[PDB]
Amino acid sequence: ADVAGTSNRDFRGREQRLYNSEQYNYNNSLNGEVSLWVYAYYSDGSVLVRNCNSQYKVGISECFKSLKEVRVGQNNDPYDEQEVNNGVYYPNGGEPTKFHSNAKPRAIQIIFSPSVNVHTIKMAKGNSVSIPKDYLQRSHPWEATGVKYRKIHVDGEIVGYSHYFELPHEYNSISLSVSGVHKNPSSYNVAAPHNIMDVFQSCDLALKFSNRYWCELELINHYISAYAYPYLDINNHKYGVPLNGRQ
Amino acid sequence: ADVAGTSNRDFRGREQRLYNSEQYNYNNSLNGEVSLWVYAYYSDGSVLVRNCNSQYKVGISECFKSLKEVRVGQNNDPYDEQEVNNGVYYPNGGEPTKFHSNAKPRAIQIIFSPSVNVHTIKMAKGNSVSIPKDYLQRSHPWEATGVKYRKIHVDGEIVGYSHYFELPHEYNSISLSVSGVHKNPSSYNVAAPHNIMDVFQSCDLALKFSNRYWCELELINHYISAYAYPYLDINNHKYGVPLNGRQ
Amino acid sequence: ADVAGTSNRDFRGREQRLYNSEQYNYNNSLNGEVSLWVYAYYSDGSVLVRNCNSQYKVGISECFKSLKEVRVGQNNDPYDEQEVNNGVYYPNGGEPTKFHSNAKPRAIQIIFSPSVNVHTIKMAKGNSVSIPKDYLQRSHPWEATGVKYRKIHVDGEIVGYSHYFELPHEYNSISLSVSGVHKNPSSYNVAAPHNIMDVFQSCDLALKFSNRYWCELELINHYISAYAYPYLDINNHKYGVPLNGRQ
Ligand SMILES: Nc1nc2c(ncn2[C@@H]2O[C@H](COP(=O)(O)OP(=O)(O)OP(=O)(O)O)[C@@H](O)[C@H]2O)c(=O)[nH]1
Ligand SMILES: Nc1nc2c(ncn2[C@@H]2O[C@H](COP(=O)(O)OP(=O)(O)OP(=O)(O)O)[C@@H](O)[C@H]2O)c(=O)[nH]1
Ligand SMILES: Nc1nc2c(ncn2[C@@H]2O[C@H](COP(=O)(O)OP(=O)(O)OP(=O)(O)O)[C@@H](O)[C@H]2O)c(=O)[nH]1
Ligand SMILES: Nc1ncnc2c1ncn2[C@@H]1O[C@H](COP(=O)(O)OP(=O)(O)OP(=O)(O)O)[C@@H](O)[C@H]1O
Ligand SMILES: Nc1ncnc2c1ncn2[C@@H]1O[C@H](COP(=O)(O)OP(=O)(O)OP(=O)(O)O)[C@@H](O)[C@H]1O
Ligand SMILES: Nc1ncnc2c1ncn2[C@@H]1O[C@H](COP(=O)(O)OP(=O)(O)OP(=O)(O)O)[C@@H](O)[C@H]1O
Ligand SMILES: [Cl-]
Ligand SMILES: [Cl-]
Ligand SMILES: [Cl-]
Ligand SMILES: [Mg+2]
Ligand SMILES: [Mg+2]
Ligand SMILES: [Mg+2]
Repeated sequence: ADVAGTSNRDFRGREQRLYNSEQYNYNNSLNGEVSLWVYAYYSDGSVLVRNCNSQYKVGISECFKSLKEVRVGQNNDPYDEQEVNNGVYYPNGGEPTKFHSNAKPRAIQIIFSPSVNVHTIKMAKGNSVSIPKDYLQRSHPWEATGVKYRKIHVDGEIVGYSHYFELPHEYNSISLSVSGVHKNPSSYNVAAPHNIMDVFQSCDLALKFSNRYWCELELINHYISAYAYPYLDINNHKYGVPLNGRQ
Repeated sequence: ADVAGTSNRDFRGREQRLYNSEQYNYNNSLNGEVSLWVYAYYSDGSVLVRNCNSQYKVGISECFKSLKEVRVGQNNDPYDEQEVNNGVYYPNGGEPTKFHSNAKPRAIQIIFSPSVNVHTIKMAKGNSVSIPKDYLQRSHPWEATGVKYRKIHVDGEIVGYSHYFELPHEYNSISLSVSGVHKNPSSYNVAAPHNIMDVFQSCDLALKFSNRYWCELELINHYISAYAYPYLDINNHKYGVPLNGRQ
Repeated sequence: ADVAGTSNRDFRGREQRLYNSEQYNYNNSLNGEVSLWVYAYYSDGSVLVRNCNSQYKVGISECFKSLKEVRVGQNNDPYDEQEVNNGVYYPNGGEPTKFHSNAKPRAIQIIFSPSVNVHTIKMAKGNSVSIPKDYLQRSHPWEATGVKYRKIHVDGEIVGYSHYFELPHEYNSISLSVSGVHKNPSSYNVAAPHNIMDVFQSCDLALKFSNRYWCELELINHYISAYAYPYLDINNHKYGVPLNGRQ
């Protein structure tokens, strides 16, 4: 046989490139996943991830309470933190023993898989009682924020999209929902009657994951890298596996 | 300039009326929210609110367990109350230390924002094992109860709609789901293919809120009134902010 | 009057047969329920049931954590079991005091009501971090497994459909979502614009139930049999109430 890496008959090499190209492009097909991660960063260095993976479209909806840090199997002062909630839903509305709950997220990162169409991304960053803009009567139920999403580039390939905002001020008390639609460069509407009920089933079939990792390093090692997820750390370092046309 | 409140050139006055009219009418546009509140009233005077705010349509789905009172950070006798559940799912099916759990709701109030079309309201008030009418084989999955919803009037304006039923008997052990569709006087179907996928995204983007307030007074002060929500208290007093054509 | 059970004028008998036939056939109408049960079997003999009942379509979505056994009001070693989760999300990723968590399900049974169309059944049996097939880039978000569903026959009538798989190996660490569509032998698309928004409302109105029964016998007695649900026990015994054309 020919010698490896010297001719057009390195079929092992051509198969390896095809395998990676097929995965990248299958992800972008109508049969592929679109994936959303919401990372909540806490002052103790830990990071809650909410992940959802689904066909056609994907979303995550959180309230002020559900984004707060919960240390499973450790002391979370649940009564005091319920009083924090009362005091955050309405000024001077509770009696916690603290000015600022360290369970409040300090930052949110939203990451989409590269199979999303950024023009469809919608976000409702609301107040602590789950109103998009102060009062329901004046509230558009979402903002289209795709123009703020940064590309996560690795080796010249877009491995994901990131929107990141900090919550450093005492009044950064939020509720959060995010939604994005899978790429569809075709004119075949996936939610038109020929396929509409499969989009309803995709709502049933969406797989959700949640975990609080002890720090960004551990998140990077045992979640992002282990499962070929895109990521952007606090030092602006990009993570991901470039696939298209690549060995 | 002209003197305030004497002529047609009080632009400050005309702007104030426009601002309120715009909020009222924006809420009723296809871009606006439709909002649902389910209030569960407990014998100790406290009130659980489940709220959801979303575009196009909105809903809440609860089971018998999820409506029971949970005092966050206090003793809830979780083992005994699990035995209550077993004894409520099937007669003589458990061994709690009590005949009637005081965590069982005594009443439900359903309130919709004025942007709902009452003809679309649907409710599945089921039994304790989440069957609409005793057995699945005979169950229509909802009842259309819009004709029972009372208008919450303030200053002549409908600020919301209310359906209220008490659960005073020992056999009032329910599961509950409610759904309502936003007003659409146009013939443009918001869930037809031109816009269907935005309705799927509205399912992702719906913002949810839940809290147990210690009494109706506190609910009225720090939730209803603070955020311009409609309400109807036990004394048939109406709460809300009239907006259309108003300063 | 005629004597009972001797002539065509036993209207009591004809009414009884009609009543049962009407229930069976109403369940199969577009107005009827389609119901899904996911049973998680634990090594201590207890069984978690997740049930959802809804019109048009129905689904359940679980992750690795949410399928684990939780003994309400008893000791569940929450910190140790969080370390199990970390160690199951990534090999050698945690420090629990145990090799195998007895909270891990040993088997899953999926049961649909007889009103499902098995050709629409979809399942995403994913890994412990909620990926269908190891990596998102290669993942079809579901498998169509209807050909594996066994009919639950009683007295010659299909009272339900069952898919059962064991999780006996240490690497059987799963996430699970299931979806099925109600029968529609007509060509009237229930999710076409004439009725699409009612399918969105059915997403709001779906009633959910969850309980952990102490053993299969108790499940059979106080859940399956009490509410005329189909079931298949470990000894291949079928449970259900045949209805069509029957007294
Ligand atoms: N493209 C390129 N890569 C370089 C160069 N010098 C060092 N490298 C490294 O080599 C890597 C790319 O090697 P290859 O993937 O085999 O080259 P390629 O440009 O992708 O060409 P093909 O894959 O054969 O189509 C890059 O990631 C660089 O880190 C250079 O001059 N050009
Ligand atoms: N309409 C009306 N309001 C009265 C009358 N007497 C006292 N009021 C009070 O005045 C309030 C209404 O005042 P306005 O809003 O300025 O009057 P309006 O009828 O709404 O007329 P415009 O707002 O200027 O279109 C009501 O809420 C009443 O409580 C009365 O005779 N007619
Ligand atoms: N069909 C049938 N059932 C039998 C026979 N022998 C005993 N059985 C029992 O009788 C039951 C059926 O009785 P029926 O329901 O009154 O008879 P059927 O065949 O359903 O006829 P109809 O209901 O009158 O239309 C079955 O469940 C059997 O357990 C037999 O020879 N034929
Ligand atoms: N030294 C080099 N000279 C020429 N081309 C390179 C070199 N290094 C990488 N490339 C090519 O440039 C393209 C982008 O690679 P590059 O490493 O710049 O992406 P990147 O990971 O986004 O870089 P960075 O993260 O440093 O901004 C790839 O196709 C790669 O093959
Ligand atoms: N004394 C009054 N004389 C004439 N019109 C009034 C008077 N008070 C209010 N109105 C007008 O009547 C309309 C309805 O006001 P009203 O206060 O009756 O509503 P409401 O809050 O539902 O009343 P209630 O709660 O007492 O039944 C409004 O347009 C208001 O301007
Ligand atoms: N001994 C019998 N002779 C003739 N027909 C019977 C007899 N027993 C039942 N049948 C009829 O056969 C049909 C199927 O009944 P059968 O009891 O076999 O269903 P099944 O419950 O699935 O049986 P099994 O669970 O034992 O496999 C029914 O219509 C019933 O009336
Ligand atoms: Cl495709
Ligand atoms: Cl509009
Ligand atoms: Cl029908
Ligand atoms: Mg290359
Ligand atoms: Mg006025
Ligand atoms: Mg018979």
